[PDB]
Amino acid sequence: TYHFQSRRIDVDRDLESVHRWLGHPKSHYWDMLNSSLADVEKLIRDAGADPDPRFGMRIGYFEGERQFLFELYNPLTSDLARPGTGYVYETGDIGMHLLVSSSERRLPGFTGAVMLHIMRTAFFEAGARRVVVEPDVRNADVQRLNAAVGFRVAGDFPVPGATARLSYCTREDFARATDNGRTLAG
Repeated sequence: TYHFQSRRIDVDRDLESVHRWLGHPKSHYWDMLNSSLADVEKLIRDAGADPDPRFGMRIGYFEGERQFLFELYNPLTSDLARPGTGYVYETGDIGMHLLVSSSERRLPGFTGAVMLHIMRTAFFEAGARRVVVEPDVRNADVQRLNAAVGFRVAGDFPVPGATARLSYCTREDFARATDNGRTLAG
């Protein structure tokens, strides 16, 4: 079964992989399908530029191989903080994005194990009191993955080009829904 570890991203040696993953059609909601290496370097460097070290991109591993990327980001420098979205910032909020690798050979329950690892990392390594996400309303896969670990939908908000669905996962809801990060809801 999957058991993951993660480390901080290292642009000098993860760039080729991340750029490749962002080019796979399954990654299309990242909106980087035609990006250059420079574009992806900027993406990674910007994600690492917050003053607080808890934020940044991480790479997940299993059996010595890269499996996914995740970003724990500062809500105050994201679309969430645009005036009028309805987001109510709380100290300890951390935003999250996930990018799976372009490999298509997976054992059962891959994304559930990925999401449990990310959420445990956010709450127990990065100190989050709540994880905040804002996927496109059309990204049904992510909505199901969110619900599986205890996210509750707060509402939808417009961005230029699309509509985002704002969801929250408090540390308490995660603990109850997943038995402390062990299993998926229900």
